[PDB]
Amino acid sequence: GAMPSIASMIKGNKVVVFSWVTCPYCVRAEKLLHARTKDITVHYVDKMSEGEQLRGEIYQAYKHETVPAIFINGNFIGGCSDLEALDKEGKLDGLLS
Repeated sequence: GAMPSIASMIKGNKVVVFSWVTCPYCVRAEKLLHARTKDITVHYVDKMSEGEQLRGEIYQAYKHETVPAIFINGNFIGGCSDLEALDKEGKLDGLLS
């Protein structure tokens, strides 16, 4: 909307992730991301006083609030399940270039 937030962070690395330290799905992603590349950044929005704004940027655009939220060259990936669904098909290896 009119007030800039997380949408700028997605341009500063090839892979960008938003996790919670307490979540298991966070770890399912963080494990596989370090297995497939070295070009990943992650933010822990449970450790962040503005984390409800960073969640609001995802919910106002995509009506979802479950973690991790995952991004690759500005394209959207709904979770570790949505990431692995491209790993299982050989298509994530074509995205990560």
